[PDB]
Amino acid sequence: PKTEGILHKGQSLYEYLDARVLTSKPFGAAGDATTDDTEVIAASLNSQKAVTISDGVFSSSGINSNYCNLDGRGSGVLSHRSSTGNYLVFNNPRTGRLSNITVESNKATDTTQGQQVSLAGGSDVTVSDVNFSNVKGTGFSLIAYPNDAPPDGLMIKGIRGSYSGYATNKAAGCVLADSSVNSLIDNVIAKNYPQFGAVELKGTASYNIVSNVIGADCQHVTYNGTEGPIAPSNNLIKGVMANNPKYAAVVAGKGSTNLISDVLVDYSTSDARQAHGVTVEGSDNVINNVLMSGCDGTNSLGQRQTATIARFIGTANNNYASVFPSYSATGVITFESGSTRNFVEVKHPGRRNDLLSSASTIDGAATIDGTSNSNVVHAPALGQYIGSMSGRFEWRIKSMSLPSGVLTSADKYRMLGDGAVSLAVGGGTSSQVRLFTSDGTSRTVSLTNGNVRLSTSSTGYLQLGADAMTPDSTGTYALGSASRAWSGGFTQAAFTVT
Amino acid sequence: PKTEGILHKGQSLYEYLDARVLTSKPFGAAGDATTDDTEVIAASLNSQKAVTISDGVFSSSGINSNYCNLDGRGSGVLSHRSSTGNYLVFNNPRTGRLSNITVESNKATDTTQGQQVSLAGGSDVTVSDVNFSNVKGTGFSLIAYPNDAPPDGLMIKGIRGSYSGYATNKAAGCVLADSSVNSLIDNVIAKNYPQFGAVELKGTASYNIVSNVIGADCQHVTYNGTEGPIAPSNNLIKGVMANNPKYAAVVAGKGSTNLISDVLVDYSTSDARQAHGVTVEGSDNVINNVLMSGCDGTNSLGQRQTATIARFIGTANNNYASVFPSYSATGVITFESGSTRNFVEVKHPGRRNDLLSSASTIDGAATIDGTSNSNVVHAPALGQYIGSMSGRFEWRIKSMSLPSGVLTSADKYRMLGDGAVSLAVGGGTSSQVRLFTSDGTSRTVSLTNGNVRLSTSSTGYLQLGADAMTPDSTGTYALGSASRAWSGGFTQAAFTVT
Amino acid sequence: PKTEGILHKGQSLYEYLDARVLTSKPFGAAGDATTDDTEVIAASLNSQKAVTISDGVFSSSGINSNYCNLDGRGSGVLSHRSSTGNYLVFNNPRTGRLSNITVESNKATDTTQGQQVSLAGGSDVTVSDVNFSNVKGTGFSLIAYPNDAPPDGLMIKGIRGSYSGYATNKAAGCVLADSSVNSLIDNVIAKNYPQFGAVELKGTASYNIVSNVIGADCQHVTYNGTEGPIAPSNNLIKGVMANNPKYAAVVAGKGSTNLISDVLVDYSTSDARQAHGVTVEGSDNVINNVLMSGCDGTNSLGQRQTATIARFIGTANNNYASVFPSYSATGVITFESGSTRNFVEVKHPGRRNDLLSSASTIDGAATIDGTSNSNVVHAPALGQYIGSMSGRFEWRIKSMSLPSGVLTSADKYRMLGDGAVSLAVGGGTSSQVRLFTSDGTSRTVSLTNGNVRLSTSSTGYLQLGADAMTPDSTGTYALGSASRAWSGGFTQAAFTVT
Ligand SMILES: [Br-]
Ligand SMILES: [Br-]
Ligand SMILES: [Br-]
Ligand SMILES: [Br-]
Ligand SMILES: [Br-]
Ligand SMILES: [Br-]
Ligand SMILES: [Br-]
Ligand SMILES: [Br-]
Ligand SMILES: [Br-]
Ligand SMILES: [Br-]
Ligand SMILES: [Br-]
Ligand SMILES: [Br-]
Repeated sequence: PKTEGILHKGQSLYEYLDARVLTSKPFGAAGDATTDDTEVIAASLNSQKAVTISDGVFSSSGINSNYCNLDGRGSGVLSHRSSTGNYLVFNNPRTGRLSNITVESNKATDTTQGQQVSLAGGSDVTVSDVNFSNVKGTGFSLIAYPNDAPPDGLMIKGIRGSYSGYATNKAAGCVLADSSVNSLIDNVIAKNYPQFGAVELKGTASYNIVSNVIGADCQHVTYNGTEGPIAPSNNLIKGVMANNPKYAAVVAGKGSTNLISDVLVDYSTSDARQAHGVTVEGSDNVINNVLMSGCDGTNSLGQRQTATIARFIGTANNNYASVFPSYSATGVITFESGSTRNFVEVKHPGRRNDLLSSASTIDGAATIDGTSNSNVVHAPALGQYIGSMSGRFEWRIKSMSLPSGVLTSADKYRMLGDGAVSLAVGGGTSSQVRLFTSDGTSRTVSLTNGNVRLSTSSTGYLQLGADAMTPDSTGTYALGSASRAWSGGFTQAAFTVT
Repeated sequence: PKTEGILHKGQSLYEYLDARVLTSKPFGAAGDATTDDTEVIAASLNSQKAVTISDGVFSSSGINSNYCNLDGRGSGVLSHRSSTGNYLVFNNPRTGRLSNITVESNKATDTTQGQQVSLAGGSDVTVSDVNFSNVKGTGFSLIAYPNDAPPDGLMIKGIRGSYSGYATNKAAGCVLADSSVNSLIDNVIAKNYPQFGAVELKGTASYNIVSNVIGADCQHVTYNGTEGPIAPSNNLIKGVMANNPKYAAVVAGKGSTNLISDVLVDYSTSDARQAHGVTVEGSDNVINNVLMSGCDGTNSLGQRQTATIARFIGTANNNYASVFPSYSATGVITFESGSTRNFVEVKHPGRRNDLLSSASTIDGAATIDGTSNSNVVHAPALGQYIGSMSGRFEWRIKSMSLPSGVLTSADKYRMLGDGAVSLAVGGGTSSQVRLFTSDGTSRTVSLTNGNVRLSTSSTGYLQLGADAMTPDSTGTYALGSASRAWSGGFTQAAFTVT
Repeated sequence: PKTEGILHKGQSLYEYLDARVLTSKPFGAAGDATTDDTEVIAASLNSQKAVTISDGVFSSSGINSNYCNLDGRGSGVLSHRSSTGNYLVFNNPRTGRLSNITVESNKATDTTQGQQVSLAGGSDVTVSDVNFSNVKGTGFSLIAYPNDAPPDGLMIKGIRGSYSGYATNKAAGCVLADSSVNSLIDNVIAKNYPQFGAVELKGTASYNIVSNVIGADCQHVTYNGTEGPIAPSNNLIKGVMANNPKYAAVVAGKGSTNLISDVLVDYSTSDARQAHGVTVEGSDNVINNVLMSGCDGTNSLGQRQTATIARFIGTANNNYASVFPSYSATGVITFESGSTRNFVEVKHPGRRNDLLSSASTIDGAATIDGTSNSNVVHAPALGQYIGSMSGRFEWRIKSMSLPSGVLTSADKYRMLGDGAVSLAVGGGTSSQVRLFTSDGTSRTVSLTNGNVRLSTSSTGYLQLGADAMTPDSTGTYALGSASRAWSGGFTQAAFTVT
């Protein structure tokens, strides 16, 4: 007997088995890692049904589909049967789901080009809990790009990728969202990827959120790149863990108004020669809470390793960074010569007591020039404020008006209030204001042994005692000169000639 | 032959199939977008088994159940057959799962009332990877509310919503958690929703986390509201992407002790007439890292557009905001007349060089009054500190005690230490302290041409030279007056009469 | 007729059913909560196929497996049949998925030891949407540990746990990652757990991300512990919701360079006697945005309750914390006496106007000593800066050199620039510099009634009028003394002897 000739609940048993019951794999697929399953799999993927490909290793060549709804139940492995070229390509899927499956490459060489999964255009596709294995050569594990509309509303979550054949600057990465909008990329763990790291945003990518990204032994962990006039802008990148990258945790790129937040990077076992926290080339980006450690001046191979927690590249401008250089290597900030209006808050200085004691702590210090183009560095724990983009520091107790034409650009420090305003200095055993100039000349108004003293020279003073004003030494200091004489004066008893 | 008359593994094949085997849709369901599938689907959802509704479009009217365990395998669509009213209503589910499915509405008009999915009470329900389509009128895509115990332990994640028929203030949103506790809302992408935006927390909602929310062209992206005396409090809202909202990225509401963190908002393509970053009406809230851009004084239609990155509404008090007004429009902060004790840190000033040069930068500046009720604004990159809630600025190098009965409210600036304490001013070519008053009177203690000068008038001075104290001009300045004469003095040689 | 004698598409119907057709539970499993299903379930889990255990309660004793691929479809409950010992133990799974299922304990006593689910070694295992029920005694709901290699690449997400039999310090928790690397723990809701709370990282745990954790009525919510010489380090912990813990929201532990961010804690209904925000014992950790409320000096039972938003334990050093003590209890920061170089920014002071008015606000205040080991506390809204690790506060308008051998350690306040540098004080009715010392002696340089006055005693002064310098009173003050006389002087008219 055959199923076509049997009834179940009054209907064809064949049809029930073929169309209604859920199966572990498509009928006719072997899943034995050797039989060519391409045709059966391609047919299933091009249907409008949910496809299950599980409980086996399915050898299959390149496949194009207009539909993406595939689940591996955590046991399906799609193993690329070809040693070159792209594997799975989804063309402009309108909604879709690719989930709970492993995609394995079998590239011929370490320079073989090919993407593992491509969303060639797409809207509202969710790729979730996918493991990319045996990743090699040039290309990406998961890439979304315009075809020709921007990818929109993607959710890429729970992605693992494992790369091999690392080389500096090699053109590969784990996840690439090229020019996507309104998309989420969350919970990614990428190992040993080169130039484009764990997550790359590219081109006109905007209004995406990238979150919870771990990159281990990658060149960069997150990377913002472009081949066009506009770079990734208006993206949120939050929660980046950089386990021993080779160059930087985060490359913020040439774009603008990105918010990057909570970046932890360790270099303790890395072969990096030029270790970076975050770099930025564009404008008006926020880089909040970069915690970097494990840079002691030497890398894992005994080579010199420089440290830079934040680098402002080229004309980078109007950016903000808050940083924690929790390491002993000298380098902390690099302001390239053309960079302007960047503000860095060193929220904890590590073991440093002064960010200016070494000229190498802040490379590019000449760009801190007190003009409207100034870069600025603060280290509040050290009470250290270096530069102001207003050309001054000013405090006021309350909103108030100032008298016209009194304060000038010379008034670089302003302590303002209404009513009585007193600046109190002291609390100890002696208290003073020291006025001084670049030539080393110094003069004080001091409270010394309980009297005011006013400096008359490098060593001399007038002392305002309770009963008399006196010079520091006798018979040497005059009141007036022949060229600058008093009009006169008033004394109850004539001055005593000593 | 029939399956009742065939054996499989020790029982009839009929019973094996009927009792054990999983299917793509319930028996009797058409999934053809036209047949009324309400009866079969209602029966399934009212069972205690895990229900699968996939590979079709299932036309169905309103359904109620006390059980919620439904999976659509990414291919099932529940298509509301009625033109009005609520669709799916789950009454007090004790645990539940709604996953991998699309819920489509089919409302008669753009003002038709109806919720798509209601959790009318519930505990430990997970709603994940659900797409809400053709959303219109008033109501919500997904709403949880007390029935009448608080919803508790919900996990709502991976939600898409697409609204049409936007109108200002229309009473609709994507996800609403009314009075829930201990719940997670994560990874939401909502398009074109009106008043209640992508995620609303409402009423006594507390102890929830809302994370990774993208709202595109919504009126507001996240919204905290209430129809009672108590508003959402003690919630964490983190990672908000506001792609061109029409009024505000985040409405923090009238509640208290919410922590809102990492908010990116762009207005570059918005028709908003009044663009806002975050608004807050309540107390003791924290609003961290609001990055706002795309406001140059006009909207997408060429109409005037105001900007306000943080707005403190009504009696809003004791709030904190850290903000990045990366835009050229003049408005930045609004303190409404009853607002008190709000502290704003402008972490990067955009292109501004002075927060006080435009009277528009801080609207409500009179509320910065230096009292215990003062609002306060700092812009550290500009070295600019506006207001203090203590009525003073005070520094100390270490913990110390001060002598009783010395400092008073006049001492609005205090630079304190033990032992020797010196305030050094200068490092250039001239250095001074300028004392001045509101009437324009200015007097200096300066280091000028290498000597101390003490101002005796607007233009006059005493010069403390190394060998003599001299007046600025000869024969015009006296030592003593008829009514205030010295007691006497001591001079080695009698004064010379010139 | 048996299915072995029937054909479906040219293959045995028996084999097609048994191998390819999915079922709700393993053949032979009762799922009736009473029948011992151990044998059948153990066999299934030890196969290399994806296992489905759903639509029932499956009574089962302890099981060991080398494979982990199990899905409960939201309706399966694994109910531990034994009253002691471990339940499910997965031994070094290489990849794995445990999902959509409930695991229930049935321990004999409130001190019975046992783990619910153990990953005894493991790589690339994902545990998702699991509910742990009836959790009791000592041990954990989900534990991962080395066997013998660190767990690597775990994804633990969407976890609920409910503990019963809470007691202070009892050795139990929800999720424990012991010595894992490169792992993600996201979206956890844990109720009533004791010592180890919702999520513990332990031992050499490094390069993990923990996010979106809700703990209700737990002793601690997140906990970093160790039984060895090295403690959890280089981890990111972000988004912690502490709904009324009994001791602390976050225990940061003895390790280093962890970044903890966005912690919301409420004590309003807690019986805690000692309420804490975050504690830390190690070094170079960052604790960002701790918002704490609900501490008024008493607990929920009316007993005394202390408050500490940040506690620096033992030799804790070089840590940073930004905090919001939004409560009325007096305690805010505790620096234990051996703690050094910790910097706290109180970003909003709540209702406090002065962090020093109560000695209880900063416990351990002697550790703010102005040395290179100093702790430091800032409260910017109050304009209050307490301590500096450099021993000074210094501002400069731009990068510049200083001539050496001019400024010394006494110059504890430095206001620097090039060219003309003026410190302007005033804007009101009178303006002054008050120099003062610890004995209460005070002297001023003031602008008073439009003239400079220089104090000569507690009450006396010299007044620099436009036409004459005069003493405050007549016939009492001398110019010079017998031992300190002028050289001479120059006057156009002889001084008038009155
Ligand atoms: Br680039
Ligand atoms: Br270096
Ligand atoms: Br180091
Ligand atoms: Br140093
Ligand atoms: Br004032
Ligand atoms: Br049989
Ligand atoms: Br409201
Ligand atoms: Br603009
Ligand atoms: Br001192
Ligand atoms: Br000057
Ligand atoms: Br410990
Ligand atoms: Br200058």
